[PDB]
Amino acid sequence: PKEPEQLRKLFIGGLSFETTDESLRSHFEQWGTLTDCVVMRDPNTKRSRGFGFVTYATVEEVDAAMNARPHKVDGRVVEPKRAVSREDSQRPGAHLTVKKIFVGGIKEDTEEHHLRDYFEQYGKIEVIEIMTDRGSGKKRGFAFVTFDDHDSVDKIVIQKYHTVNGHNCEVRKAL
Ligand SMILES: Cc1cccc(N2CCN[C@H](C)C2)n1
Repeated sequence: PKEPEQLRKLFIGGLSFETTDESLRSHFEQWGTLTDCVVMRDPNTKRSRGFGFVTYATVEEVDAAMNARPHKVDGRVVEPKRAVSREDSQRPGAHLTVKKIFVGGIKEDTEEHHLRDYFEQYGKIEVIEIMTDRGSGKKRGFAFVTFDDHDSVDKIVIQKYHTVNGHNCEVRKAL
């Protein structure tokens, strides 16, 4: 059972106009088997649009490619991004590239270390903010986690489930 193809794709932005299907593939095959690899071009001029896509055979290969950033492809540092659902987008077909998540449903007994221990395996955490009531100081049952990079957030929001401190949590991109 293969993971859905959408979860195995990387958009590669910022390409050199000299990058080709072949040179993009040669580069990105270092991190996995590529089932597809295309440079987007103008339909009339064939001039590169400056972005392309690669599709790996597995999600672990996507992760390996993302963990090997920064990627300098044909002399230019490119911008890889994995796909997320429309619910974590501001408009169809656009990526909301952010470093912060909202975590809801954690109630009053969840502490900073619960969030750190769980989320640190998705990326490097810079800020954990457990939200408390402005008047009483009581925990409100939600938090924000800020990472050093957007791929952590992208991996997080595409999971169907997050269980933190025994709670089934709602997690979404923030700001
Ligand atoms: C497959 C994938 C992953 C991440 C972003 C992304 N896109 C945003 C930039 N514009 C292209 C056409 C779509 N596509």
